[PDB]
This record gives sequence, structure tokens and C-alpha cells, in this order.
Amino acid sequence: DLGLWNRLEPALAYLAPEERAKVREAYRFAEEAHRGQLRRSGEPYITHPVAVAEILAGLQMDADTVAAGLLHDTLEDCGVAPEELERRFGPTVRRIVEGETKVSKLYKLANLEGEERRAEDLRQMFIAMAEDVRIIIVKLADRLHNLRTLEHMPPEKQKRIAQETLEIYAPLAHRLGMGQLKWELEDLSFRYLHPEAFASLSARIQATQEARERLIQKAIHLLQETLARDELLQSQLQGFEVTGRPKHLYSIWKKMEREGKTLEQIYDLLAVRVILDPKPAPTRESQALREKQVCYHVLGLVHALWQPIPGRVKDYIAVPKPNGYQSLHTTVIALEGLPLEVQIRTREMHR
Ligand SMILES: Nc1nc2c(ncn2[C@@H]2O[C@H](COP(=O)(O)OP(=O)(O)OP(=O)(O)O)[C@@H](NP(=O)(O)OP(=O)(O)O)[C@H]2O)c(=O)[nH]1
Ligand SMILES: [Cl-]
Ligand SMILES: [Cl-]
Ligand SMILES: [Cl-]
Ligand SMILES: [Cl-]
Ligand SMILES: [Cl-]
Ligand SMILES: [Mg+2]
Ligand SMILES: [Mn+2]
Repeated sequence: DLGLWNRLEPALAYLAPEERAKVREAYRFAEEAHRGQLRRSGEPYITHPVAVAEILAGLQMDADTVAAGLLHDTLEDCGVAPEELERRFGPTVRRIVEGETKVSKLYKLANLEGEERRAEDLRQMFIAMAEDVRIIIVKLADRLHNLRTLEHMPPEKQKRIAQETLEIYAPLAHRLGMGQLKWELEDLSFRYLHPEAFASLSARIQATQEARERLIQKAIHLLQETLARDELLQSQLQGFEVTGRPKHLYSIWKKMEREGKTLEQIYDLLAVRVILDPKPAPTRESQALREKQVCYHVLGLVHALWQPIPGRVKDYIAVPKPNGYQSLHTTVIALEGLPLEVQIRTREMHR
């Protein structure tokens, strides 16, 4: 057995049972449609829309979006008409899979090459044609998985796709507030577009990586304990996760070229992330309050645990960034005299 559903299924627990039922129906429909089809990796095609759905489930997208992630390829390859996807999964799931597949072609057609701000007018083209932003998110999840599996492609295609992601899709994830997605698109694009510079920067970081993650883990273990042993915070919380922030390799090398610095000359600010999953609240309004309330509760315990550097609290929950970015940030003195940046946000805020 393929066993792809058994990997996706756990990621779907945030959906109501009726919604997970729509996603199982979508999985089987995709399973049937792509039967016998193969990816250039030698893996059966279904591996891709399952990976794409899995990315959207990680991002906690609505049921129609994740089901559309499984069906996002069925129309072109498999003798499936859009009428079938609307008849079987409703018009929003069709709308989205039709939109993700249709835009792929528009970018092929569009004449903007070597043009002053060509990516700006091409990014706006998708923005203008796709009023339901879910279409863009599915396209971003698709491009991410394609990049994740870019080794099974000619090196010519590898750089064409990496550059296109760097001009179009990574900036589109920025506009949409999907920074988690944006970072990964950037680093994966950087890997294939400039391989020589990626392999050199990665090697330098892999020398101090033994000590850096050793320190970051002391702070993670300590902050995990502190949060878990706080009875009131846990009373309003379903779950939580404390992680180390990954080095944004593309941005690190980008600032080295611009500021004319070396990887030794640039300051490695250690950062940790607290992701909070609040417990289901009896009303929609009470759920919204809990979301805010739980991040400020954490800010306080972080300040009880580590001494806060003055003027480093940043409240993007009260005042989100222009792309709708919401998180709380505080720079503290942790690790015996070291600056540690703490990012605090909910599961819903983590995009
Ligand atoms: N990255 C990657 N892509 C793979 C793999 N196996 C198959 N592919 C397909 O290659 C495709 C690369 O793009 P393409 O060159 O435009 O597609 P094509 O018409 O040459 O494809 P076929 O040889 O007929 O399959 C890609 N298409 P997709 O619709 O997802 O996205 P696009 O880039 O916006 O057009 C993949 O589905 C694989 O292992 N990795
Ligand atoms: Cl069925
Ligand atoms: Cl834009
Ligand atoms: Cl962002
Ligand atoms: Cl982020
Ligand atoms: Cl410490
Ligand atoms: Mg091709
Ligand atoms: Mn696809």
C-alpha cells in the first residue's frame, strides 16, 4: 500500500470530522485520477498532490483549500472536467483548482523579460486575476513542493524555476504574510539558482552548527519547562511548541553582497519561537480574545525567565505589519549574557 493518506491524516486533526471526510473523498478521487501516472522521481504522481495538501494542512488552511490541494492537478492530466469537481466537491474547490492550473499557463504566455520591474507587473497580474487568495496559496504550496523535489529535473529547469520563484512566488508569499513559506521558497531557490555560493555559505554555518544548536537547545529546554509548569497558561492552551529559528540563508547571503560583509562579519542573533495552540473557546469572540491573551501571558513568563533588553518589545498583534503579520517579539538576555530574540504567536498567526 502507498500509505500516503496515513501521513496526511494526522495533519487534518484541526478540521471537523465532516471536513476530514471531504478530504478523504478528495484524496481517493485524486488517487484514481492520477492512477498509473508518474513523477520524474519515479514515484507515483499522487505523491505530489498529497505533499501539496500536507503543506496546506501544516499552514492550517480551510478544508476546501486542502481538498483542492489534492485535486489541483486532476483537470489537465486525467480526463476530469471542471464540472465533475464542482458536482463532487462544490464550486469553491473547483474555483481554486481551476485558478491554480490556469495561472500556470498565463505566466508562460506573459511577455516581460529583462524589463525594468517586470516581476512587479507579473506579480500584480496574479493578484488581479485571482480574487480568492486561496488560489495563490495553493499555487505557492505547489511551487514549494516542486522545489523540494527539484533534484529530479534538468539543471536548466532547476535555475529557470528557482529564478521564477525568486521573482514571482516568494514575493507573493511576502505580500500574503506567509513568511514561513517565503523563507523556504527563498532558501530552496538560492540552493539551485546559485549552487556554488549556496554550498560555500552552508559549509561555513555547518562548522558552528554543532555549538549554535547546542546553545539554542538549552534556551528551548528551559523555556519549554517554564511554559509547561505554568498552570494558568496551560488551562487556556490546547498545545504549544518552542523551536529555534532557522538561518534565512538567502537573506544572509543577500545582505553580505549588499553590505559587502563576510559570514564572520555578520551578527548571528539567536532567535526562538513560541507557537501557541489555544483550546477551543465556547464562542467565536471568546476564541479571538484567548488568541491575544495567551501571547501576552507568554511575554510575561519570558520576562520572568530572562531579563528583557530595554525597548525591544514589538507588538504586531496590536499593530500588524502591512502584509497582516501578527506576532509578539522581545529581545532578552539569556544564555549567560547573550541576546536572545523570542518570537511569540498562535498556530493561526504562524504563516
Ligand atoms: N519539481 C518536479 N517537478 C516534477 C517532477 N516530476 C514531474 N514534475 C513536473 O514537472 C513540471 C515542470 O514544469 P513544465 O516544464 O512546465 O512541465 P511539462 O509540460 O514539461 O511536464 P511533463 O514532462 O509533461 O510532465 C511540473 N508541472 P506543474 O504543473 O506542477 O508546475 P509549473 O512549473 O507551474 O508548470 C511538475 O508537475 C519532480 O520530480 N520534480
Ligand atoms: Cl470513494
Ligand atoms: Cl507585489
Ligand atoms: Cl512575513
Ligand atoms: Cl516568519
Ligand atoms: Cl538560559
Ligand atoms: Mg518540461
Ligand atoms: Mn502541481
